[PDB]
Amino acid sequence: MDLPKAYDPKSVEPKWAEKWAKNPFVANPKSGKPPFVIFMPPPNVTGSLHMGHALDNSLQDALIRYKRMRGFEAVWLPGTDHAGIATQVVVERLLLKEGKTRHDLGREKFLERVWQWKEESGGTILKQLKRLGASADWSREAFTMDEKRSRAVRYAFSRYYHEGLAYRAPRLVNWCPRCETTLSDLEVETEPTPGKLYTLRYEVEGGGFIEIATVRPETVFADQAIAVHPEDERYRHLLGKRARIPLTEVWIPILADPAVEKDFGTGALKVTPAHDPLDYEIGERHGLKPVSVINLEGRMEGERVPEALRGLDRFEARRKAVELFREAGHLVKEEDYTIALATCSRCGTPIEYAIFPQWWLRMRPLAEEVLKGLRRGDIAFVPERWKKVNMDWLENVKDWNISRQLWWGHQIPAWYCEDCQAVNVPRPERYLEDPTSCEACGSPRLKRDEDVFDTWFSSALWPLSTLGWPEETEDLKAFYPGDVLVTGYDILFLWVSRMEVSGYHFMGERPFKTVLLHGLVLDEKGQKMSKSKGNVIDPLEMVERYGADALRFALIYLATGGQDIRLDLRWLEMARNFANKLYNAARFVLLSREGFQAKEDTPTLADRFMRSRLSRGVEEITALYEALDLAQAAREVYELVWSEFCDWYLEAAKPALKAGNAHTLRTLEEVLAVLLKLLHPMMPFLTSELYQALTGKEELALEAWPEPGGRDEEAERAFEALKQAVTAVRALKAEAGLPPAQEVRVYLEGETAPVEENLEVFRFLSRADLLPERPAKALVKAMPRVTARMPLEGLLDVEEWRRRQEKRLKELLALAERSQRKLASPGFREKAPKEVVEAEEARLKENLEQAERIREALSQIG
RNA sequence: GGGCGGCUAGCUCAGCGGAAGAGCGCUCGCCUCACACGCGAGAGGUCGUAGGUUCAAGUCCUACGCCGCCCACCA
Ligand SMILES: CC(C)[C@H](N)C(=O)NS(=O)(=O)NC[C@H]1O[C@@H](n2cnc3c(N)ncnc32)[C@H](O)[C@@H]1O
Repeated sequence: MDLPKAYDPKSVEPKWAEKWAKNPFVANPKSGKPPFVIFMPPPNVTGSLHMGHALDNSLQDALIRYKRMRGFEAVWLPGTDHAGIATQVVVERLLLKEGKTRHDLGREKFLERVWQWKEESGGTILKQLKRLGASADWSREAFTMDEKRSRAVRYAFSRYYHEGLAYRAPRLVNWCPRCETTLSDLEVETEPTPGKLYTLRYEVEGGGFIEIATVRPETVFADQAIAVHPEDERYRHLLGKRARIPLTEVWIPILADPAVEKDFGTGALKVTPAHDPLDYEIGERHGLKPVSVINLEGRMEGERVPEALRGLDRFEARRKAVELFREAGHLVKEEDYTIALATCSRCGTPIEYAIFPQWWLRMRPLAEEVLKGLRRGDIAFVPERWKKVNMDWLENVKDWNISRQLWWGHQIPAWYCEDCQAVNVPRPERYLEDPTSCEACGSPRLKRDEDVFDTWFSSALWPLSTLGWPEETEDLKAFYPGDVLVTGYDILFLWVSRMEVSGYHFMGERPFKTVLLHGLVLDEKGQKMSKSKGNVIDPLEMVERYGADALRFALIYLATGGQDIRLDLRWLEMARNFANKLYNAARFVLLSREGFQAKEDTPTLADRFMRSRLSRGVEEITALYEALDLAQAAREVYELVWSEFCDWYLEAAKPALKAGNAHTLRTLEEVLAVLLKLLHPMMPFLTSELYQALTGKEELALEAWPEPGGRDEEAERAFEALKQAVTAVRALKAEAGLPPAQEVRVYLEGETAPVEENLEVFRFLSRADLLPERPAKALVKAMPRVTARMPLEGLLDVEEWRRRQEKRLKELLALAERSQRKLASPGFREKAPKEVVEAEEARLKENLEQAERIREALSQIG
């Protein structure tokens, strides 16, 4: 230890960070010690980490460390996620911001550049976590696209397919013509945008009219019906007729359908299954054959599409499309409108739609496999309000498109016969085998799906792929049901649920026993922190400015009840300042036991007090950790250390130390140990440095959690008496306008036994000598247990003392009033505890007694 | 259209059935021999509104008001 005046994290953290980095806390399946498991949610290989991740891992670490030194086999599986779609976009940008882009350089040369990036980003992420003191079993670091994990998916898919659950068809898919790939619902964002709602109208067979309101005019040529609510009899004479479509000679039918909202536009809508999910739905509800007018490049093409209108852009197609309507006479009324325009969550461009042969996953069945558990009580949720939010999600699931036309992810394991057009999917038993002949036509010619999987598809395979489940390892046997899943609600759907499936379906058991959902950190502005918003702060920018133990402490302190966390640097100071206080407290004890000269070993009230107040602390804090309420523990230990140890105990001990008392110097050292223990999970660095200098131990992390010792009833009540006498006096001086160090005489009445037995402490703390005889005239301070009288010697600020006391009375009678009203209240007398009632009575007893002392003094004073 | 979270001291946030709290800021004193990233003494809240339950309500029930999320096929 190098005990300077102020604590410099930079002289401590880095050396320990490295010591822990180079020598991980490796897990042992045969440790024959109760395990505790946590799967770290793998950070996306896109850039660095931000304060969010920090909150996330900081919480995890604190649990790992606690559990570890609590007696378990702390297993925290680290790892990074390839991000798929994400990383893709990221590397593309780096490229273009150079000159060339994706297509510009093959599917190889590019797939290369992405890995180089996977290294930078994946590497940086690891440092960051190491520097934040992550005691993660880096021996088992995993990576979504490493051999051991790529096997987890490939097998997972195989079992799915050959099980039926994973199929291939042409359901409708949300497609982004930017990235050229299908997305999933959860992957697209519908952000309200100003547009135009056009009402077109056209010829009915025999009769003459039908009117429709569509945001996209171009999608008319691909119509297959006009839908009208079932009960909207305003169309009763149009129901079942026809409709030449504008510019066409195509005659669409007029059908009913519950999905038509009569009150929107005209009571009827156009139906275009090949270009929209609502129409596709209604479409395939009256069996309407799909038909497209625009291709994946987002351009015009099709049978219906009219000459000269086929070709150019999807939008530059509706402009000229409208003019050909009104000027042709079918465009009735156009008008502004705020449309719920769907865009690609990761590139912005508005998604299109298309029927494509893709890989889907019968979610309906799986989802229930999970609900079975939740329903039973298998999984626990911390905020707990998320149980429902989860279940209700699974309640209404929709077959998930697993395919992706991206160049990143896992090349799916499916082979297509260039002859009988059949799919060849390796079986479980030989999942690793690449078919060489079609099991349909027996042909040798085969072609493998060039698609890729959804990053979210592999990620749902984590509580398994980190334990080598592609196979059947010992890790997976020793610790599969994870103990607590830490993550922020932002991915409770695309991860937590997805994983609950893999777990209940591939293992028939909860992937984890408790799901811990913490809020999200967000810029001061109140909005979420994320690479996308461009509102991110590197955790290392903060660590270098306040220190890792600080950053860790802020973040935990603030993570209360799964609530979000608004960025407020003030909280980072809060933390730093506290580290420093903890530090100083330690410096004092270290510098104290310096050249100490033992001269007695006498138990001191102050000692017996802090020991007791400590058990109280250990008990409380443990239970808090036991309830996964770290944020609370954080402020409960702040309390202990600062307000009970530094503010009162250390001070109360200085005289005894000058007096060369060993029992005290001892107690200080012992109490400081336990405290360093308690604080460790949150502030690991400083807490270790200190503990080593204090006891020689080089790995506090491995020490055992403290157990509450005794608890001294009287002692605690005795020392409170003291605290009061001391504060009374220093409150008097304050009011009198007397300087702090000013020598002073005082007289005490009441529970004074404590002050008498521990004179020197009283003196040292109040800076006052005790008067044997009560002074006639004097300034008075009335405290609950004790009362203080200060002689009128010197120049005192009576106006102040007056005001202050004229104000305590204004309050003591007020308190007496409330109590009276209670005690004499209907029902309160007996309908309340035989305790809260007799005590609320002992409040009245003394609120008066004090009000009296003050009243008398207050008036007595000339 | 549904759900949810928030609304407590100037600011940022805890508390969530029995006498209103923290950090910072502010006022007054202090370089008191661990700490000025500090010490001591104070000021500052009818706990978003309207009801209701209960001996007892920021703390529970009920509508509502704003701020923000998530989910949904109003073309
Ligand atoms: C499979 C998933 C783990 C995926 N690779 C992924 O979620 N990758 S990530 O970079 O977004 N990291 C997400 C994890 O970090 C948390 N997180 C991300 N942003 C924040 C934030 N602003 N506040 C609090 N927590 C946040 C998520 O809870 C998740 O654990």
